[PDB]
Amino acid sequence: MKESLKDRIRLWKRLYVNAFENALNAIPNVKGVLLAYNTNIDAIKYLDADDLEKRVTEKGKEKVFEIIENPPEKISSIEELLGGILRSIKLGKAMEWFVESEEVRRYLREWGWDELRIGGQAGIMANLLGGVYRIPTIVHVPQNPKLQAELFVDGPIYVPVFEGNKLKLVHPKDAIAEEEELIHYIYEFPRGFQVFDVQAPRENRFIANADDYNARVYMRREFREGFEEITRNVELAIISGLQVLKEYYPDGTTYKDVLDRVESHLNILNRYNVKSHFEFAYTANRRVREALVELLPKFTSVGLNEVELASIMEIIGDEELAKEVLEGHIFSVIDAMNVLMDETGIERIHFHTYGYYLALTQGGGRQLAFVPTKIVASPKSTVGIGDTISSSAFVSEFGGGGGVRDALLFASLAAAAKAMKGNLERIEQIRDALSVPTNERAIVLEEELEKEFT
Repeated sequence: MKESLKDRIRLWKRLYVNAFENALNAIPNVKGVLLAYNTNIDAIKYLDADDLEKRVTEKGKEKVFEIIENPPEKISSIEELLGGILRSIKLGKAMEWFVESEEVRRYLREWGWDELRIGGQAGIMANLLGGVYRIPTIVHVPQNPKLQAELFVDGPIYVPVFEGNKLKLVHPKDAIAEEEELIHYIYEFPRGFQVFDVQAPRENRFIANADDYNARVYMRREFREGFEEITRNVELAIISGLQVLKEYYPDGTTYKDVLDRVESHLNILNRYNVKSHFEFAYTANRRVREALVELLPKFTSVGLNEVELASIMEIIGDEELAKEVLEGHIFSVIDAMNVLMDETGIERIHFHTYGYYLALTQGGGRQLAFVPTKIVASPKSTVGIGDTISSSAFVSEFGGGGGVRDALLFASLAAAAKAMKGNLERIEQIRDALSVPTNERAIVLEEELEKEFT
């Protein structure tokens, strides 16, 4: 190893330790955070071969196998549910099909699950920001039956309820309503899982989505009528869930009907000087994707990864730039971030990928912050990591936590800790991530930025 790398390694150890201290001191000063819009139930089943074979045989094995070769890419029957699962196994391929049949939803609920956890970006960040970081959190829960409300951990997590004409903030378990279970059924299998003659070449999962409400970004009454009072209780907002929007729905409504309501919410946030952060998850519909870019001027900040930034370059950049961004080639990523800032005038863009983060901020002219991250070799869990990174940097920076780079370092530690441990319970546990080595390939990469950027 070059001695200059030994020196940089020692400098990054001290920056990481100080950034963790700064985050612990600044996070308690965050008055509150608003999380919207997507919360659901994730039901995990670890597939059993004998069970799955019996269920295929009950319904007609030949009908099921016809579906494997001729997939409907939607679920209207139990045979289509079973055929989709077996196709996911055969291809070792992540798949999600929507369940458009109430009879199949009854079959899914009866079949059950091994593990239940909160789903949706708003919901999982409620458990992290409120449960682990102890930031007072108000979360949008489109449908809050008992099965949904029990999945929130203990802590300062609140939902709004109307007491006649007055808005109260209560724990979700104290606001159970006569509402739909919004369940995403997740069928997991390992490499080598075999039913009949079908064998998985890698681990993967098939998702049966039984959730009509987050599919169209349903907003409950308390958020449509109490939004201004809710806004008075927070300092920050993180907005997610709009990636699902379609241009047209069968009832004749459009994506713009939803985005008009989001824009009204952003106008209220900005009137109260709430700092807002948009999670620009992959939006398959190109027209909605363009509309979301046109909405970014009303946000303080946006977060995205290499897939998400490449996707946006397909509509405001060029195909060659998207291809380079997808591989995380840093000088193309930087160009793409400046293209997005030029297009929108947004104050802040947080890019995260394997090995490093960037933050581009508009201040005394544009500043670029870079950190090498901490990679966990074999993570105990991979779910919610991107949202943890984006939300953790945003709340510690705008919470007063040592500046832009320090907030990125804290997000790197939170991501490593969640990966090491599977599930976080207390913010003190993130200290254990300091022992994860800093990515030395990314440490050395910063030398290329310094030569380029005097």
